[PDB]
Amino acid sequence: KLKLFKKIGIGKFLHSAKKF
Repeated sequence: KLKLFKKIGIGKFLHSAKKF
């Protein structure tokens, strides 16, 4: 199976890069 639950935790990571 998979842990898509992280699909919602990979935000701050993608964000920090959205501006830096």
